[PDB]
Amino acid sequence: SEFEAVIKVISSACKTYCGKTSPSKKEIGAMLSLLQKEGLLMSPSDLYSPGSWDPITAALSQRAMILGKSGELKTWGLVLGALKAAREEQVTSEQAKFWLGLGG
Repeated sequence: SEFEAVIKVISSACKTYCGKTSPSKKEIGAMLSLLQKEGLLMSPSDLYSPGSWDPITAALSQRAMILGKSGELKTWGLVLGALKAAREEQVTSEQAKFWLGLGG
C-alpha cells in the first residue's frame, strides 16, 4: 500500500522542516486514515498536491467544531507547515531528480 510509505515520507519531512514539535507516526496515520474515510483523499499521495490543502484545512476545521475532535487538525497544521517550508526552501524537480538518481 501507498499508505505506510506516505507516513514514512511525511515523517521524514517533519523531522527536517518540522521545527520544534513534531508528530508521531500513529498521529499521521490517524489523520490520513480519517481523510480516506471522509472521502477527501482517494489515494494518500494526493495529499502532497497543493490542490488539496485548502479543502483539508476546511474539513478538519469543521470536524473540530461540529464533533469537538481536533487531534487530527493539530497534526495537519504541523504537517502542512512542513510541506510549505519544503516547497519554498527547495526546487521541486531538482530534489526529485536527486532521489531517482540514487535509485539505480
